[PDB]
Amino acid sequence: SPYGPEARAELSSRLTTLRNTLAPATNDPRYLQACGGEKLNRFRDIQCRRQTAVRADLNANYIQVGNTRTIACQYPLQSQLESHFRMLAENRTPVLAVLASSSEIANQRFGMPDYFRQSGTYGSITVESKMTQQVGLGDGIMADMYTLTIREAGQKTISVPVVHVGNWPAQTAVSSEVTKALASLVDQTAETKRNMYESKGSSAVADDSKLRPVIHCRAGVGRTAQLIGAMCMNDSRNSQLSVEDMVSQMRVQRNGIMVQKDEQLDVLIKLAEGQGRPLLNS
Ligand SMILES: */C=C\S(=O)(=O)Oc1ccccc1
Repeated sequence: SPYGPEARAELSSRLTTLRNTLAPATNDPRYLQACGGEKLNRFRDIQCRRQTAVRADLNANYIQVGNTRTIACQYPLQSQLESHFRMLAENRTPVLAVLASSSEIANQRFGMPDYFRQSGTYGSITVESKMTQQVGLGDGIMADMYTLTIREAGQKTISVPVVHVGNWPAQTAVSSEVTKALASLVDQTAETKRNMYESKGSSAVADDSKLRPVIHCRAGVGRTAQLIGAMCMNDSRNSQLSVEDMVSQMRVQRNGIMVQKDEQLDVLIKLAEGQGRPLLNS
């Protein structure tokens, strides 16, 4: 059985060993380190792959599942904000998927600045949050969208489409139905903006590491990984890409925690099933 419990068990199995072998060790060469002082990882057990690191001072990586390339990162710390904004800008960010909950954000204890819903200045950078549309995704899950405008002297103004999912509690998985609706919208959005830079004759088209959708929850590995996997199978070029690959790739590109929970794997496993996509690798 392709999706038989034995099958699923072998997957989780391989995936477990991988999560284990990828666990960051003190001063792990495979991961980006905190520069003499300032905390770099929101969670000091959920680190960033140095190989793929986007910025020397951000827990964020360049991930490529098959032909699908994006950027997964943690929720920026107060300090990271400026460099965060800098990245999204340079990346010519086509879409910014934020899967962390409004509950998590409002929670000052959590150190998650409402960096994208409100307008503010973070140094030489001034941000304008423009709330655009709201779209239900099912099960009562909502997609709140804003247009982030990053302005900076000498730098090019760059508005970034933002897709926020408020009611997606952390450490959980949403209806494969929902999970699916979202991927589409996230892709939809990224498509519209991307096409705009293409039309404007932009140059971030030639550069591969650019025009990358950015996704992140809090630690950028659970809810985030789910979306990515979702967005992956949603790319009509990843034919034959296994679930095994999706998870084993994201984890080598960011950290072994990718696809944190099980109910998260399950969804991907379910989305993959309906597509007749292989779970394990032969
Ligand atoms: C992006 C990860 S998450 O979905 O926010 O889940 C968490 C993982 C570790 C610690 C807190 C939250």
